[PDB]
Amino acid sequence: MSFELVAYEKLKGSIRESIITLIKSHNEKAKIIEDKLEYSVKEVSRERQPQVLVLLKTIELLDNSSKEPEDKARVLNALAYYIRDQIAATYKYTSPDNSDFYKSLTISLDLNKDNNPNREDLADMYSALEKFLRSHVYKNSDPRKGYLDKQPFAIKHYSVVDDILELSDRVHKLRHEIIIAARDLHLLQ
Amino acid sequence: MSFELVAYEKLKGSIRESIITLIKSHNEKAKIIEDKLEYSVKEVSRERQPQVLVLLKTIELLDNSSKEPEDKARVLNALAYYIRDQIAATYKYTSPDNSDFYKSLTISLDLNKDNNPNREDLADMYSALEKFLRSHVYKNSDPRKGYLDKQPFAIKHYSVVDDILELSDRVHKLRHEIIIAARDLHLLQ
Repeated sequence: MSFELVAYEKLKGSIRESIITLIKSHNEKAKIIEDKLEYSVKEVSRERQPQVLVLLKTIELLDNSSKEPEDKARVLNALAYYIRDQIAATYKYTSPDNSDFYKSLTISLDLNKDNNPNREDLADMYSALEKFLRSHVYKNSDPRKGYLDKQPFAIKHYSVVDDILELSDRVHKLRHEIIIAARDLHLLQ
Repeated sequence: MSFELVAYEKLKGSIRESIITLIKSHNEKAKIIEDKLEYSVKEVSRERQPQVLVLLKTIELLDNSSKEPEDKARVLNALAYYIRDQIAATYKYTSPDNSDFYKSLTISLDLNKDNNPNREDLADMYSALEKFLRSHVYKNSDPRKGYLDKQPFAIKHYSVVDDILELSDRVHKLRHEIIIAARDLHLLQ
């Protein structure tokens, strides 16, 4: 079981489409400005607002980056996957499919029984995402050197540093598990 | 407060000298073969045996490596510092200076009130040490790819994988703390 990254342009497109649909599910008459989707974000629930703005800021920054297509894809796939998981965690006894946005993330990512991230994949994805965020929070991505004067991720009801720590924790746990699994495979061969 | 790495040859020399002294503290007549110090390790306590063998194997591997002097130094300093800390943890209410080997590690490292590793230093040291060990346990340093057929660190009463996990945990915690401290500096400027 392994995950193929969705190509960046395609994923960008389907995420933007799902955001438009989310906006319209609250207000069918919303006037969408194509190159200013963030201005319509006020239409979605307080809970979804920062997730949407982080996705859109991520897309704007990657679009302006010098990154190669696969690295751009790895970042956007990782964030979509992460936000999807964040929504799943808010459901304590029924399906997260109850959230149309959740469903749209599953679809955008083309997730299915045979196409789904293993520990390695997740470690690579979340690591790339964590690096990306650090690159847009700290001088030289290095918190020792302080914060950038301009904080693209200073978004209301969002803590980019909380996300960096969390992503770092998941990566750390995933790398731990990979080591442990290799040990068991070694000793039990 | 920052730590200057001790140059590799010098550190190698003083660690080898302290090992000889440790051996001789049990058996004043021990016959030391210069290029085979590990054969004399049987003379030290069961507890010190794996620490000594890991230090000596580390030195042999660095000596055979293509590493630049500063990277060699970073690895050896890190391991000496780590083993020193491991000994300190075995003292629950009196000074670890009670251990002559502990004292020798403090001296070899030239540790003092103004020359002592900060979080950054430790993070860099333990990371370099963890990488080094992985490079001598797994194919391409990558546990996903399995274990090397030859395990230089398969040393009795020692688990190199336990050490990789532990080093990884300390690095993870140190990086966490660095982030947290940068945040407080940011918000409290």
